[PDB]
Amino acid sequence: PQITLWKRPLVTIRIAGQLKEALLDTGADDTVIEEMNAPGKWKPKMIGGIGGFIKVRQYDQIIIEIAGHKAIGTVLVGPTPVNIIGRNLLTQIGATLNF
Amino acid sequence: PQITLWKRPLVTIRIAGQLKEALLDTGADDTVIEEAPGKWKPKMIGGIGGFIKVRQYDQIIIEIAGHKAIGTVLVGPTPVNIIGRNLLTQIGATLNF
Ligand SMILES: CC(C)CN(C[C@@H](O)[C@H](Cc1ccccc1)NC(=O)O[C@H]1CO[C@H]2OCC[C@H]21)S(=O)(=O)c1ccc(N)cc1
Repeated sequence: PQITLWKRPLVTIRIAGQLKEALLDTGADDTVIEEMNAPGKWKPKMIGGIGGFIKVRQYDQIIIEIAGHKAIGTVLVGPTPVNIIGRNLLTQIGATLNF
Repeated sequence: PQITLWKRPLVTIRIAGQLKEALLDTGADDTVIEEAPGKWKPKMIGGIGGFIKVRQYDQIIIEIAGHKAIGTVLVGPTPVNIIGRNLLTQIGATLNF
């Protein structure tokens, strides 16, 4: 798809069988999701955003379908204003900015 | 141009002759930069880690990667300068995959 930016670039993702809405976020290095049902082991991590730092659970090697395209990578689970798909997974699905 | 996302999508911007680097950010509703005169309205914007207080300037002419845009620029303690959707739309930016 070609996604214009008059509205928030929100898409449906599928992550461990669950459907969620997430924001395609070119300003995000990392992918941050509010909650997820992955059975794997995880590691505690901290990340900073515009407002300060948060604690997240780092899951590696998570399978996620982003608007039909498969990605397999790191997902951070913690408090975000909205689920964000960052560059670590945008690169995988072949996303570029074009103007 | 086409900008891949292997690295942070940073471009040069220019305000009133003043050069800065800024992130082309589809996740940001509005453009926010760290640096002053003119009329401005108080605003708060939030993301990971909470909210920051910013000054809202309207109808600012900015040049983004060589393309002129006119619109809202927020000014405040953002850790990175951010070109948001309000101005990305004006330079005809899309996300493609
Ligand atoms: C979280 C989004 C819904 C909104 N953010 C835009 C976002 O692209 C920021 C933009 C950003 C970029 C760098 C530093 C702070 C904010 N990225 C971000 O928080 O990414 C985090 C996840 O990956 C990490 O990589 C960078 C920070 C971490 S935001 O910066 O808070 C923001 C919110 C409102 C406006 N108007 C402008 C910006």
